[PDB]
Amino acid sequence: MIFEKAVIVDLRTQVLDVPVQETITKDNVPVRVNAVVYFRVVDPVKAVTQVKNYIMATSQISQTTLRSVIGQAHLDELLSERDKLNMQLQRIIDEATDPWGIKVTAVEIKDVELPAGMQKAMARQAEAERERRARITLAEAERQAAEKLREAAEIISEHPMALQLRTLQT
Amino acid sequence: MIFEKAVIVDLRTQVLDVPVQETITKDNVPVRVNAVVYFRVVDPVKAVTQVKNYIMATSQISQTTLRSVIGQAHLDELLSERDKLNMQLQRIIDEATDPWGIKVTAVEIKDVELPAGMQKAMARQAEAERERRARITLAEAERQAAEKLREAAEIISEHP
Amino acid sequence: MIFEKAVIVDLRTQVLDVPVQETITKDNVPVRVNAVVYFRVVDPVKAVTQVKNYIMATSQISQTTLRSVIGQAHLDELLSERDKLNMQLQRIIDEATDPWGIKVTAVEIKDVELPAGMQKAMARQAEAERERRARITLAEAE
Repeated sequence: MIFEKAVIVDLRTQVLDVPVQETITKDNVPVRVNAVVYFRVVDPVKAVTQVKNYIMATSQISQTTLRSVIGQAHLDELLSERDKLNMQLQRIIDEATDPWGIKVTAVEIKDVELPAGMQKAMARQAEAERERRARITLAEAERQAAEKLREAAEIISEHPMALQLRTLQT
Repeated sequence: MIFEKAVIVDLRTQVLDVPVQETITKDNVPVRVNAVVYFRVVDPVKAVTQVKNYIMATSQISQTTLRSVIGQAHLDELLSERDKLNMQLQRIIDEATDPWGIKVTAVEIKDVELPAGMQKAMARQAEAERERRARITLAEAERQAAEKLREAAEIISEHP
Repeated sequence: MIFEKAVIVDLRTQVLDVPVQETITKDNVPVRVNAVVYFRVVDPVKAVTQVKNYIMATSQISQTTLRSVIGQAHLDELLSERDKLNMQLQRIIDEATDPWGIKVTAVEIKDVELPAGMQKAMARQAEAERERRARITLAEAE
């Protein structure tokens, strides 16, 4: 005959790969990004009944969302707030998916790829601003310490006794 | 030099795809079914020694066991009680296995292929039944909310 | 547009395969061995910046260290006290790796090749010894 995979209730998590996309961050940087969907057919009748091929349907919304999301996202959110991204991804994608009887469990972004050379520059320049921050922030702490210090030196001079009554309950 | 993988004690679980068996359910439905065997070599001497190739031999008892177990099971069992199957599979296999010094830890049926079209048939029928049922309950629920509201109504009429 | 894989603070463990090393054991047995390196990136900036390619470079010192640890080990350790060698490797390698921002969590020896037929011999003879200590314990009891 002709055989076909049975759509039965899932016991262990099924895993689907979302194909690479090219799209631009909000931010303005072109990127290629792919990711992984973890799901479990919870109601096979809906999965068979409500979409033609739920595997491909899920594959679709997955791309649409991953595209969309990156659209409204700063380069930095892809490189640095995965946890929040994937969570954002699970949320939208699980929801979309329930008409079809699929529970989406997690959706973690797999690899992110950027224009070549870019991350070297981005590495160098962040190394540079990490320092330039250390400078200013410190130079600041000090300018202020200097102020409060000069301020206590005035009070101590004008009020010789001010350090006494405080020393007198030790 | 010519070398060979050595049969060591397994620190982690090895995995082994069981080749598809196609066969008839008790039920009488034609079926393509395959499984993953999880295992660990536990006595490497036994394993190198009692069986020419232990990976091969595990593949075949697994194959044969699965074929038998499927022939015993009713279609619905494969679809809805996979877990029970899965478990006897592990029992029967791990045993068969023991002479060769292997621990089979789990054995999990992977994909069951039905003859095509059969499943759409069942789903659509399934959907139609829930669709019927829901029409009834809706009316029974409406009707009764009506009456509880009707008897809500006397109480406030005859007694303000 | 030609792209590259962004280094990021890994959330879930990465997995490197150490290519095969053919070498002799301390025992003098010739042997093909290999290993998996489990690791997370912890400081991208370290990793992009300190070293031309963090992968090639972890793979290299992973080879070198695998090579050495073997030469220092007795065949039977290789097959029988893998754990010890495993940890050994973890320690050396994680270390090497910090200049680059990488936490190496485990290194595990995967497949081990001996010359064709040698285990088939070690196996026969080691079973002989069990047919020995099993009868020197059934004429001693009764």
